[PDB]
Order: sequence, then C-alpha cells, then structure tokens
Amino acid sequence: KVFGRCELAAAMKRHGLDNYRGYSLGNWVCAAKFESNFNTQATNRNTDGSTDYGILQINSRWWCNDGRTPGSRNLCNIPCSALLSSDITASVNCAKKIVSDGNGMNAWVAWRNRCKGTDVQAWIRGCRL
Ligand SMILES: [Cl-]
Ligand code: NA
Repeated sequence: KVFGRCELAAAMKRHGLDNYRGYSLGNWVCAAKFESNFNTQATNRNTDGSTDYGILQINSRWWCNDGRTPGSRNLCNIPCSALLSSDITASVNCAKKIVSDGNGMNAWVAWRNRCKGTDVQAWIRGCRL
C-alpha cells in the first residue's frame, strides 16, 4: 500500500506515535516519506547483507528475522515480511523499541539527514487528526 500523507498521519496517531518519546507526528511522517515514499512494500539491501523493510525501513541486522542475515538479532520478535503488510501495526510497534534504544530517531539516517531541525509540522498541515 502507498499511504497518502494524512492517511499515514492518522494511522500513526491511532497507534500512539504522536509525541512518542518527544517526537511530534511531523517527525514520523517525514521519516516514512524519505525512507519508503509511504510504501509498505519498500525493501533496500545494505552492503553488510542486511535488508531494510517497510514504510520505516526497519533493518534485519537488529530488529526482525528474514532468515538471510547471518549473526543478526530479531529484537522486535517478528518476521521482516510482517513489516511489508498494509496494516502498519508491527512497523509502528517495532519503531517504538527502536526510538527507545538511546539514539532516538537518529537511528533513521534519512530523518537525521532530511527531517531533523526542519519545519516537520509541514508534513501534517491540511490533515484532520
Ligand atoms: Cl530523543
Ligand atoms: Na535479524
């Protein structure tokens, strides 16, 4: 599923992302935008053999099991394929563990490079939330 901007903002709000660990809704929508282009099906292979899955491009090295990342962890206790569903529940539940992990949303390179210290509230203007 390719989410519309505001459609994704509402889903994320419902699932408890709005100001989760101090990060406004703008921050999560901005990251989804640049990580996956709001596409739940997005995958991208990393040089280290790991793969990024889903709308928030969660990595197989740490977070999920794809059965092909030798020496990796499954800290969200999920198949990576769960992260590719049109329901974003598992992506969002797994993002809460990640953002809690000490580096905050710095864990997401695109957020750090493209969202951080920009006007992130733009990403949710015109949305009825
Ligand atoms: Cl933080
Ligand atoms: Na893994």
